[PDB]
Amino acid sequence: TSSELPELLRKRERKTGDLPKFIEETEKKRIIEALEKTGYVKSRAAKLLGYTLRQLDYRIKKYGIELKKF
Repeated sequence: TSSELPELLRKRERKTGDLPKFIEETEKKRIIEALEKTGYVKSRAAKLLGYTLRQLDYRIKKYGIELKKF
């Protein structure tokens, strides 16, 4: 390669493409967000997000999210 340019402009980003990390990140962030906004409440966080106690709970255990509630 005789040429030695950075090719910054020639470089084409690849926005298209779905990954699991994004899902687990957007999902966990949503659950934790709703909970914190609800005051660390699964019931509220669930009804707020749009999931049932079963779904929410499954996400909390899978994402190992924390919450202050007795």
